Amino acid sequence: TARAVTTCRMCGAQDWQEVVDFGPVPLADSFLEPAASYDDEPRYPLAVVSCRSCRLMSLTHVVDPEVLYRTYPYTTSDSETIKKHMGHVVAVCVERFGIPEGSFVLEIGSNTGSQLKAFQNAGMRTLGIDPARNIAAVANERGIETLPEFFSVDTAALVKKTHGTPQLVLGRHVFAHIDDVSAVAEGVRDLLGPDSLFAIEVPYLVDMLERNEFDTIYHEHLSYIGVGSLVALFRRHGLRVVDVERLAVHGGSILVFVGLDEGTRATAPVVEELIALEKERGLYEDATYERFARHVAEITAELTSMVRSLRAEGKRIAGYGAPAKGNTLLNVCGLTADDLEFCCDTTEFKQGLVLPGTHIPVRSPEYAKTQAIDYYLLLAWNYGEEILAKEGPFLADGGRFILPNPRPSIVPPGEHHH
Ligand SMILES: Cc1cn([C@H]2C[C@H](O)[C@@H](COP(=O)(O)OP(=O)(O)O)O2)c(=O)[nH]c1=O
Ligand SMILES: [Zn+2]
Repeated sequence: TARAVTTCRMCGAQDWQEVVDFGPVPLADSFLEPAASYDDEPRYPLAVVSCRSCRLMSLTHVVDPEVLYRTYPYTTSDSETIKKHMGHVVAVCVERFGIPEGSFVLEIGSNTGSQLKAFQNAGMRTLGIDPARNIAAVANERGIETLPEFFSVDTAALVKKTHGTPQLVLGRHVFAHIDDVSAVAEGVRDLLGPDSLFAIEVPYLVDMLERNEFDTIYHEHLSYIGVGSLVALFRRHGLRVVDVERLAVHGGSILVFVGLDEGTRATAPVVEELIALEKERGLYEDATYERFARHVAEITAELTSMVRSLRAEGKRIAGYGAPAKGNTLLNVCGLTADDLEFCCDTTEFKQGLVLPGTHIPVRSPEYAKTQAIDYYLLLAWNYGEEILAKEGPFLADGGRFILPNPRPSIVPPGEHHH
């Protein structure tokens, strides 16, 4: 079972507004083998609360990290989207702060090591940290040195002793996936030199709220982060937020840069601008999160209505992709195998399995091309541009997509958008 949240991860306060509660829900990355019975399927409470002090949005509970990340499965290769995105992260980091060739770059949650490989091609020394022993060994086999550890003050000391001081410490997602964020911040304080940088990429709370991206809520994502809440945290551990760039990836993200409070790196104007923006858009006002909760109910309702309306007309519907967020969407909407006859997915592990809760079967794309599907529910909507670029034939035949946000809509639209 999962441990309930008491004090706030970032600022330490305990003043929680209730925003939305989806009740007990199965884990989004727990894909099941097909069976007659699913009675013993575990379910955990999924609900979010907003810290009135610093306005971090957090899940009400925390599912054991030994269950989640110690045996993660993860695709070798990746989207052309990701490959280019990884190369952009390198460019931003290296060029914006003039990191010389031969510099040392440490990555937390380094995974198979594709991101580190990009830094090596840019002429850098690297080292990975990832507690998934199965995946750490893969990266290690490929020639990308990776310590099978959790990041902490202790691991930071080990890195410094064996590999020296890093110019750049990188953490993607790992930041919104870790509960003890103080421990990470503390380990970073010890490890950074006077001019070193800590960079983290997470989904941006502003983007989430304005686009009603409620499906991005699942148990792996403990935190939903704005800049204000990070400043609040890093204040308490002798660190200063120095720069931020907004990114389109993952439905709207921010790449945040952090240095030592008394270090070389000057704070850019963008940091305070994004804090001024967060105030202006109502992140510190209860109304905004009641409005968000209302939008969820409206979208949930009309999206189920839309699906069942089409199925009543005899139109066949399926899912495109089987990402974690799809499993939130489908469970919250209460859709079954009677509603979506399958979900196509490129990941080989997932093919032949069944979705958590809904128990909708996952199939390969080559099977999907045999079927005469009328509508595809675009569960992997954050990869919309890549997917629509290659699905010309489907579109030409009269096929359509159902996009779930910012409001439910049908692609293609009835008229050309100028
Ligand atoms: C881009 C793309 C993704 N997918 C699927 C494969 C993965 O299971 C899933 C990717 O989502 P996932 O890796 O779960 O999270 P994120 O959306 O943050 O990457 O989408 C396809 O099936 N076809 C595609 O063309
Ligand atoms: Zn807080």
